[PDB]
Amino acid sequence: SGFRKMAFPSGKVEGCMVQVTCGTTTLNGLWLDDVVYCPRHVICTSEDMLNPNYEDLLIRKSNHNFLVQAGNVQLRVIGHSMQNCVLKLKVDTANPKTPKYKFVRIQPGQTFSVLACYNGSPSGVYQCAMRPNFTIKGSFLNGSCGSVGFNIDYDCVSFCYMHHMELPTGVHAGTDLEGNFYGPFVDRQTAQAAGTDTTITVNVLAWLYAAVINGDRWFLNRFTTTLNDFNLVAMKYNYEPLTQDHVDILGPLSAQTGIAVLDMCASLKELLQNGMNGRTILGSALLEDEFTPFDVVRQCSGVT
Amino acid sequence: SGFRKMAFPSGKVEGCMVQVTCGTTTLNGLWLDDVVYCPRHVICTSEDMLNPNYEDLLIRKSNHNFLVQAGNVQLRVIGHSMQNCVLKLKVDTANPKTPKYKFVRIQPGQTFSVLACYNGSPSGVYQCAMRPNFTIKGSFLNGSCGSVGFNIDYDCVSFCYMHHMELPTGVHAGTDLEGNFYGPFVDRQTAQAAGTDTTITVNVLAWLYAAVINGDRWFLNRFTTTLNDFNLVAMKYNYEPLTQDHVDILGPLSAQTGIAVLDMCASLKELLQNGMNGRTILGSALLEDEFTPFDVVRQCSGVT
Ligand SMILES: *[C@]1(O)C(=O)N(Cc2ncon2)c2ccc(Br)cc21
Ligand SMILES: *[C@]1(O)C(=O)N(Cc2ncon2)c2ccc(Br)cc21
Repeated sequence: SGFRKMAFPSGKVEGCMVQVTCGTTTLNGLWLDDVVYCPRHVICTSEDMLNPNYEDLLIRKSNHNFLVQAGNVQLRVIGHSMQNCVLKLKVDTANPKTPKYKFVRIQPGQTFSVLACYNGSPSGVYQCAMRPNFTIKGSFLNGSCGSVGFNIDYDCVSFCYMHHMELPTGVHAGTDLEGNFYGPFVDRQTAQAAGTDTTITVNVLAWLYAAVINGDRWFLNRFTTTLNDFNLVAMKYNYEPLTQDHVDILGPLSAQTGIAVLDMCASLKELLQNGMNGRTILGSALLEDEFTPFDVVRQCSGVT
Repeated sequence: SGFRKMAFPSGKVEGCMVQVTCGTTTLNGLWLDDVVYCPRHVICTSEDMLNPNYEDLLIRKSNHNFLVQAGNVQLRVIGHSMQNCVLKLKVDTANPKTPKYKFVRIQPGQTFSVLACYNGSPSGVYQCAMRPNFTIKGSFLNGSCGSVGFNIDYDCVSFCYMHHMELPTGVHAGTDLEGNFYGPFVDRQTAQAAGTDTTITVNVLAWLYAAVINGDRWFLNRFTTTLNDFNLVAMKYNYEPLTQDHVDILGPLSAQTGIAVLDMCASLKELLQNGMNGRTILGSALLEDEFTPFDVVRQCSGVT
């Protein structure tokens, strides 16, 4: 009973957070085995950020210029390399708390937990989604760069995001753990604008299924629709178009509730056209799109 | 930049979760030092829950009837006692991962993180508030009892809640770590109704301050009000009355934004009277009341 925006338990990731300092810049790092991963802009001053040439700035750096502190103890840096927008600092000690892990590059619409950190110390955990415009709406302050996003499958942590930037609109941008940015963003203090932040239709549908499972059923209408008809409305309301791949992943939710996917589409279509009329679904006055169909299944089934 | 419903990092609490089984009933336990705390109804069958006499049911139980498993290893129970609605199982091994901790009984309106668990294993973390009617709107399924709620001050975990019950309306009820229920609820499968779930006014104001700090300023009106005038409106809209104690705790937010507390009250008064008019504040189409003034300060200042 009940439905919450829930993050993964963060312990496995807390045990990987370190502080990385290069000169006067301090950021967060992720220590997995004998490597510390961190944003490459840890080498920049505020002035360098306006127009950095990272390869050039890296020529002036040796292993001993990167200070890595795990808890209150210093790790010895024995190698360093730049991979896309991340630096990989080889340390002489494997992290004893390294969980089983993978690096995954997620698709727009996918959710993940963020462990917001400052000075290598965790401050909080929250749930995000990779927006269709490849930004995330996080909660980050100065020194948050290097905080990571992740999903957990039983005992394996799949790291999918590292925080690198804040757009002038207050939305956030970053990379996967191979240092490749999501979307067209660059790690530079230059004004970068985001594209249309459309609604993640398959996630809204999943959340409407979660609402039906938890008793909120007022919005269920007497209609059905087709994928093409639904998508004309989705396009008009800046919703992502729904594909048969999205219908497929909603199959278990359709099976549990007995509500055909296209019937839920028609109910969503009416909600877009009529609005909520001052009503709420799962305590929300708007349609929530940061629960994937897997998140709803996980939460509604009690996966640990 | 950005503002999120954020939970505390849960690692310190994950290291305390154990599974407790008594006969055929399995629930979660909290292992701190050499004691495991769990709901006393771990001794009940489904039939016992309809009308339990816990002292009587406890006469038939010895130390060896409580099976406590930490990870995949069995702890030896060397004592047991009932304190209000919790059982305390003395084990022969102190939890090596016991964080610094306290047991605190929170007041209505206070928020905390819940680490939802099943079979002693964490499934997710989310942020809750103790409602003014002493229920919480959690996300709990079968076997979730024994999951705890907590706050963290630097390195000290203040445990404030243990999950014991689900009301027939799907809202939740439980105790502090001394086993005393919040509100009038009893650990019995009998229909129990909740009182009026009013809005936590001081939390809404704190969240309006967070909105102003993050750039959402459309709702700021040209009015002021008094505590008495504001409270007439608060009472009409099922909002908690605002006291000078609440104005006091909003002082730092008032100072950071230059918006007097009573001016924010007048802006809230107009929002109650006019509604949102299809607009959102911090991505919400309703007024959020599960951020305390301390949560807003913590999040907006980056406390770790
Ligand atoms: C990154 O180094 C960092 O910590 N921040 C601060 C921030 N505030 C909000 O989101 N991030 C940051 C901002 C901009 C850049 Br180009 C890098 C960083
Ligand atoms: C408690 O033992 C438990 O795990 N549950 C299940 C539950 N589902 C949703 O919230 N809790 C429970 C329900 C009712 C009682 Br009286 C005790 C428990």
